[PDB]
Amino acid sequence: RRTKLVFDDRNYSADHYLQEAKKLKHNADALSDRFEKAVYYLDAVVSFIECGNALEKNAQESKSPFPMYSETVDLIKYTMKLKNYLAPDATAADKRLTVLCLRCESLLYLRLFKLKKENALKYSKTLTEHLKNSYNNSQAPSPGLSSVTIPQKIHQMAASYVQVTSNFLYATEIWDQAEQLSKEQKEFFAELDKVMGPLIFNASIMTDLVRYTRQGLHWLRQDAK
Repeated sequence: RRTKLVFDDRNYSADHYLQEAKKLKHNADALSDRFEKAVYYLDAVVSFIECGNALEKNAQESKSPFPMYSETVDLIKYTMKLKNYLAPDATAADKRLTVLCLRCESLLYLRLFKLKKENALKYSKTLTEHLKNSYNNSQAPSPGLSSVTIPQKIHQMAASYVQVTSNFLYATEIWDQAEQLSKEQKEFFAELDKVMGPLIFNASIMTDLVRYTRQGLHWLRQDAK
C-alpha cells in the first residue's frame, strides 16, 4: 500500500530548482483549499531547499545560500499558518504535514547557523572577556573594608553574535517541537523513519531532508488524493 519514491539522481543547477519551486509556489498561491495550498507550499519548500543545496555544492560556480534558506524558513512559517495543527478538528494529515514542515524549518535554521558558525567562537572569546570588562557610567568602584559603555566593535560583534546564535536556538526549539508532535502520529512517522532512515538533527544533510520530506508528502498525498 505504501511505496517508496525512486529519486532523481541528477544534480541540476540552482536556477532549475528555483524555477521548479516558483512554479510550485505559484500553484499553491492560486489554489484555495488550504490543505492542498500547504502541500504545494511544502513541495515548493523542498524545491527551494534543493536550490539552496545547489547554490552550495555547485562545483564550478558557488554563491551564498543564506538568503535562500532564510526566505524558505519564512515560507514554511507562512505555510504552517493555514491548517493549524492545534485546531479542534485538525486531521492526521494536518499534523503529519506540520511535523514535516517543522523538520524542514529546524534543519534550515541549523544550516543558517552553520553557514556563519565560524564567527561565533571568535566572538564568544572576545565578548566574554569584554563583558566582564564593562563596569562604567553609574557606580565608580567603591573601596571598602543604570548604564554601561562598551566599544563600538564590541557592540557590532554582540549584535552579529546574537544574530548567529538565534539560528540554532530556533533550530533546537523547533526540532524538539517536531519530536513532540510526532508522538501523536508515531505510527506514520515510524514507518517513514523505517523506509528513509530517521532525520538526525546535527547529521542529516539537505538531500536527506529533501528525500524524507518528499516521501512524507507522497504518503500524505496518497492518503488524501
